Amino acid sequence: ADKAFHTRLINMRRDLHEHPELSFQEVETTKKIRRWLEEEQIEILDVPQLKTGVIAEIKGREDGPVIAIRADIDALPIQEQTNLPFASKVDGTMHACGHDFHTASIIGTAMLLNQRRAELKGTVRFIFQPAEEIAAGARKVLEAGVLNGVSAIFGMHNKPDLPVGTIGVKEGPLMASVDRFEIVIKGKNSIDPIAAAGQIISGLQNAVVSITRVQAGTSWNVIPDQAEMEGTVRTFQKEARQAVPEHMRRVAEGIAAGYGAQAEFKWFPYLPSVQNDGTFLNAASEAAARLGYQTVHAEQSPGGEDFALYQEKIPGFFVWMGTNGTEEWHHPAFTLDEEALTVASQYFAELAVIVLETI
Amino acid sequence: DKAFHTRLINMRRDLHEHPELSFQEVETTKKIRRWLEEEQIEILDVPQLKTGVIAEIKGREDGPVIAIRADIDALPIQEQTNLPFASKVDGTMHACGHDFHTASIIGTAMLLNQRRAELKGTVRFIFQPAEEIAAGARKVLEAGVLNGVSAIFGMHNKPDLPVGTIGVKEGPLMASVDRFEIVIKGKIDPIAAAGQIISGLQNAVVSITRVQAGTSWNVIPDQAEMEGTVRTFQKEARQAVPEHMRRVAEGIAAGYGAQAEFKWFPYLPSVQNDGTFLNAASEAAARLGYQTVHAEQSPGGEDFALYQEKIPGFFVWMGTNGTEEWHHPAFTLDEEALTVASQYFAELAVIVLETI
Ligand code: NI
Ligand code: NI
Ligand code: NI
Ligand code: NI
Repeated sequence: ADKAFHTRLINMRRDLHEHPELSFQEVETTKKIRRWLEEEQIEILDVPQLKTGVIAEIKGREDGPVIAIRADIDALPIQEQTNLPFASKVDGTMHACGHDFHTASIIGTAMLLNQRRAELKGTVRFIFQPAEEIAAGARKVLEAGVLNGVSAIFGMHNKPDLPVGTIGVKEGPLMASVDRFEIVIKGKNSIDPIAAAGQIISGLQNAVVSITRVQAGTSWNVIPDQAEMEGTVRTFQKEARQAVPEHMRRVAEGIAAGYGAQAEFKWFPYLPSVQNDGTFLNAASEAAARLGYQTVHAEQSPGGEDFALYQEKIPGFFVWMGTNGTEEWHHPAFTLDEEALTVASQYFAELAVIVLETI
Repeated sequence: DKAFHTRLINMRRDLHEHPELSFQEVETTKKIRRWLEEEQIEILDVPQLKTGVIAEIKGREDGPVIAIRADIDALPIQEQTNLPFASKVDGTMHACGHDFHTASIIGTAMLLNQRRAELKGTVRFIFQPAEEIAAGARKVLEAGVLNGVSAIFGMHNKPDLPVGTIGVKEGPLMASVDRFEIVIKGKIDPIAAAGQIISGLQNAVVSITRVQAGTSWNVIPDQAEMEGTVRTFQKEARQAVPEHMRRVAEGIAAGYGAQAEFKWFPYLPSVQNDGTFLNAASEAAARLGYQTVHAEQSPGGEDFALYQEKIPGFFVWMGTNGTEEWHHPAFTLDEEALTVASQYFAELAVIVLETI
């Protein structure tokens, strides 16, 4: 089962890529995943609270710890521009982030581990998670009790800039925290909230502050009472994430007071940083070594992944999967080399066996 | 006499009771027409002016023609005075004292009507619509009402000044008003450029009144845009400031690898009082026992300025012993100033026509 198994992985990837679904709307995707696992008699867990998304489980022949392997299943509201034979048949929707690839790979992993139950010193729970793109699915999975009793969680993201056969590996911070902020500048010379707003932009913009919206006034003649701005903060360390809002507040409050105005600062947490546990570092390396694949030191990503929400609760490891792509995530012409389907399915199957040996 | 003062008060109050917005001064137009026609004062036929009244009083000797102007439009503001003659139209009031300007100048006309032998030339009366939107003075000019007019005079009530006091000065009285628009875009951080441009410009006064950038808290913005006003007092400073603002805007924008497009929209020039009438303005107060003070400048704009770029003109402050500033819902006015203003402009016309 070499070429036959690979073609089976390719065909699943392409079926999903051809029929992409948006966050929380993955009805058919959920249906296909369920069917594909039941084909190989892999137990599917009953989680009625998850309308979309699939939870599966493979038990070893010994009692042991439970670990989890996660794939994301949702696509994006973007028109595909690849001109591939299996391109989205749904105009304006596309798997432009390779989640079709993640899904097919982890189904592969389940299929390989299904024939290797005697090697498993415990249980692997498979998580096919909806709504990664809106950072809402991981929270739904957690609240469904899917991670109760789970010791460790593992995941991947395709990395177009890395070659096939290469897995990106680092301990600690991999992907940035994402947080929303809003500042309203109003009075108490009538008032100058605009001048205040201008200095605060220059004052605010280890963390990266990105102001994305500024709105003050309606007409050229009338002096505005308010000025509002909003944006995101991105950090890599936990303390930086806890120290920047107060620093941003102090700056906004001080500048505004200089102009006879007052500042309202609002903070809305979105995502913690993807933080990799160093206890799995050795396992992540030896899994690639056993299969003759390569590892590189993972470069950090400015993006946020809701996989980080899992890692707030239990130890976890998230890796880059080299896919030799042409465009970055979310591009209309985004591609991936399907040879990585063998790499990724085998990698997580071997990682699961290795982790359960030592965990 | 009390009867004539009662008459001006009643016209003031009737217009106050029924205020009309810019270019909607239909009822106001007809009342002014009637009131002048009851005194056999000639109304000139100007078909193109739908609202507004042009009137004329000829002296008994041929000579120059001068104009005396009042504005007639009100504002979309709810009256909070609680006066018996408060606006009957909810959400509209004479919060800028244009009812007073109108009643006073009708007074001036009614006085000068009985002084035809003293007038060495002609006086034309302009009851101008749409002052508040700076559109009426241009319409008056386009209708040829100032063809052959040598000088123009006007007033505005000044609540801070006492009754019997006229605010007089040569040169710039009120600021010019100009509109500008800046767009910051890629040839790259538009917001940082925008924040820096705001700081880089917010005798001229620049007021950014409008800022827009981005749509959603996730999406990186492609462009930022600003709108605002520029106010100047000198003619050279009005021309130099947009070139200066363009340099700062494009400079900073290039710093952040962006582009700044600067658009300019002229609204009003400054009110510039011709010095040749300074003496006449002082003499008219003196002969009547009224006081003059050196007029303090105003940040606001008046479309009377448009007349002044065509012909020599003089705009004065009329003391009205008020409490609240122009445009305030509780804006008031001391009616005894109707005697002062109507008499002042009668005498000024007689003095101007013999000295110009
Ligand atoms: Ni994505
Ligand atoms: Ni993704
Ligand atoms: Ni006004
Ligand atoms: Ni006014």
